[PDB]
Amino acid sequence: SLDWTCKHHADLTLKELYALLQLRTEVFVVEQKCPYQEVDGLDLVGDTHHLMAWRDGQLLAYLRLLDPVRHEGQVVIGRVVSSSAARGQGLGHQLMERALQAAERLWLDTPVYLSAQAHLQAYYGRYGFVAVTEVYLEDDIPHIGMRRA
Repeated sequence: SLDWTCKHHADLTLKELYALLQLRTEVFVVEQKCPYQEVDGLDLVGDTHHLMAWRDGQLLAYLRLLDPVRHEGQVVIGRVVSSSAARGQGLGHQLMERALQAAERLWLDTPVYLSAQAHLQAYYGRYGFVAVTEVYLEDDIPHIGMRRA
Protein backbone atom coordinates (compact mmCIF):
# COMPACT_ATOMS: atom_id res chain seq x y z
CA SER A 1 0.00 0.00 0.00
CA LEU A 2 1.45 3.35 -1.12
CA ASP A 3 0.51 6.94 -1.93
CA TRP A 4 1.19 7.67 -5.58
CA THR A 5 1.75 11.12 -7.01
CA CYS A 6 2.59 12.48 -10.46
CA LYS A 7 3.59 16.11 -10.39
CA HIS A 8 4.76 18.70 -12.86
CA HIS A 9 8.23 19.89 -11.86
CA ALA A 10 6.96 23.42 -11.24
CA ASP A 11 4.86 22.01 -8.39
CA LEU A 12 7.58 20.09 -6.57
CA THR A 13 8.29 21.00 -2.94
CA LEU A 14 11.90 21.36 -1.74
CA LYS A 15 11.43 18.15 0.29
CA GLU A 16 10.27 16.11 -2.74
CA LEU A 17 13.00 17.31 -5.14
CA TYR A 18 15.56 16.51 -2.51
CA ALA A 19 13.96 13.11 -1.88
CA LEU A 20 13.81 12.05 -5.51
CA LEU A 21 17.40 13.16 -6.16
CA GLN A 22 18.51 11.35 -3.05
CA LEU A 23 16.86 8.08 -4.11
CA ARG A 24 18.27 8.38 -7.62
CA THR A 25 21.77 9.00 -6.32
CA GLU A 26 21.54 6.15 -3.85
CA VAL A 27 20.73 3.67 -6.61
CA PHE A 28 22.33 4.95 -9.85
CA VAL A 29 25.40 6.49 -8.22
CA VAL A 30 26.12 4.57 -5.02
CA GLU A 31 24.83 1.03 -5.16
CA GLN A 32 25.64 0.91 -8.88
CA LYS A 33 29.07 2.50 -8.32
CA CYS A 34 28.64 5.00 -11.11
CA PRO A 35 30.12 8.47 -10.51
CA TYR A 36 28.09 10.18 -13.19
CA GLN A 37 26.09 13.43 -13.21
CA GLU A 38 22.78 12.43 -11.70
CA VAL A 39 21.55 16.05 -11.55
CA ASP A 40 21.43 16.30 -15.33
CA GLY A 41 19.42 19.48 -15.86
CA LEU A 42 16.32 17.82 -17.35
CA ASP A 43 14.47 17.82 -14.04
CA LEU A 44 13.15 21.39 -13.88
CA VAL A 45 12.41 22.28 -17.52
CA GLY A 46 9.47 22.26 -19.92
CA ASP A 47 6.86 19.83 -18.64
CA THR A 48 9.06 17.16 -17.09
CA HIS A 49 6.88 15.20 -14.67
CA HIS A 50 7.86 13.19 -11.61
CA LEU A 51 6.05 10.00 -10.58
CA MET A 52 6.52 9.13 -6.93
CA ALA A 53 5.32 6.39 -4.59
CA TRP A 54 5.54 7.19 -0.87
CA ARG A 55 5.16 5.19 2.37
CA ASP A 56 5.61 6.60 5.88
CA GLY A 57 7.76 9.59 4.91
CA GLN A 58 9.99 7.46 2.64
CA LEU A 59 10.14 7.65 -1.18
CA LEU A 60 10.22 4.01 -2.29
CA ALA A 61 9.80 4.26 -6.05
CA TYR A 62 10.30 6.91 -8.68
CA LEU A 63 10.41 7.53 -12.41
CA ARG A 64 10.74 10.63 -14.56
CA LEU A 65 8.74 11.66 -17.62
CA LEU A 66 10.31 14.09 -20.14
CA ASP A 67 7.83 16.00 -22.38
CA PRO A 68 7.65 15.39 -26.16
CA VAL A 69 8.21 18.88 -27.59
CA ARG A 70 11.60 18.92 -25.84
CA HIS A 71 12.34 15.41 -27.11
CA GLU A 72 11.70 15.20 -30.84
CA GLY A 73 8.10 13.97 -30.50
CA GLN A 74 8.46 11.11 -28.01
CA VAL A 75 7.64 11.09 -24.28
CA VAL A 76 10.82 9.89 -22.57
CA ILE A 77 10.64 7.63 -19.52
CA GLY A 78 13.82 7.40 -17.45
CA ARG A 79 15.44 7.29 -14.01
CA VAL A 80 13.26 4.27 -13.21
CA VAL A 81 14.14 3.29 -9.65
CA SER A 82 12.81 1.52 -6.59
CA SER A 83 14.37 1.46 -3.12
CA SER A 84 16.42 -1.68 -2.48
CA ALA A 85 14.40 -2.40 0.67
CA ALA A 86 11.11 -2.47 -1.24
CA ARG A 87 12.25 -4.66 -4.13
CA GLY A 88 10.98 -7.93 -5.51
CA GLN A 89 7.42 -6.91 -4.69
CA GLY A 90 6.50 -5.80 -8.20
CA LEU A 91 7.02 -2.04 -7.83
CA GLY A 92 8.49 -2.15 -11.31
CA HIS A 93 5.15 -3.20 -12.79
CA GLN A 94 3.28 -0.53 -10.79
CA LEU A 95 5.68 2.15 -12.02
CA MET A 96 5.44 1.14 -15.66
CA GLU A 97 1.65 0.92 -15.41
CA ARG A 98 1.25 4.39 -13.93
CA ALA A 99 3.89 5.86 -16.22
CA LEU A 100 2.07 4.64 -19.32
CA GLN A 101 -1.17 6.02 -17.89
CA ALA A 102 0.45 9.36 -17.11
CA ALA A 103 1.94 9.65 -20.62
CA GLU A 104 -1.49 8.84 -22.05
CA ARG A 105 -3.16 11.46 -19.85
CA LEU A 106 -0.54 14.17 -20.52
CA TRP A 107 0.49 13.52 -24.11
CA LEU A 108 -2.30 11.36 -25.52
CA ASP A 109 -1.24 9.30 -28.54
CA THR A 110 2.41 10.31 -28.21
CA PRO A 111 4.75 7.31 -28.45
CA VAL A 112 6.88 6.54 -25.39
CA TYR A 113 10.65 6.06 -25.46
CA LEU A 114 13.10 4.63 -22.95
CA SER A 115 16.70 3.53 -22.79
CA ALA A 116 16.59 -0.03 -21.49
CA GLN A 117 19.41 -2.19 -20.24
CA ALA A 118 20.38 -4.51 -23.09
CA HIS A 119 19.26 -7.60 -21.16
CA LEU A 120 15.82 -6.72 -19.74
CA GLN A 121 14.83 -6.14 -23.36
CA ALA A 122 12.05 -8.77 -23.26
CA TYR A 123 10.61 -7.31 -20.07
CA TYR A 124 9.68 -4.11 -21.91
CA GLY A 125 8.71 -5.86 -25.11
CA ARG A 126 5.79 -7.18 -23.07
CA TYR A 127 4.72 -3.61 -22.43
CA GLY A 128 4.74 -3.15 -26.16
CA PHE A 129 8.18 -1.64 -26.53
CA VAL A 130 10.28 -2.58 -29.58
CA ALA A 131 14.01 -2.05 -30.21
CA VAL A 132 14.89 1.13 -32.14
CA THR A 133 18.67 1.46 -31.82
CA GLU A 134 21.71 -0.79 -31.92
CA VAL A 135 23.14 -1.59 -28.47
CA TYR A 136 25.26 1.17 -26.93
CA LEU A 137 27.12 1.70 -23.67
CA GLU A 138 26.10 3.49 -20.48
CA ASP A 139 28.65 3.20 -17.63
CA ASP A 140 29.95 0.27 -19.66
CA ILE A 141 26.53 -1.39 -19.30
CA PRO A 142 24.84 -2.38 -22.56
CA HIS A 143 21.59 -0.50 -23.24
CA ILE A 144 19.21 -0.32 -26.15
CA GLY A 145 16.62 2.29 -27.01
CA MET A 146 13.06 1.06 -27.27
CA ARG A 147 9.83 2.82 -28.16
CA ARG A 148 6.22 1.89 -27.64
CA ALA A 149 3.45 2.44 -30.22
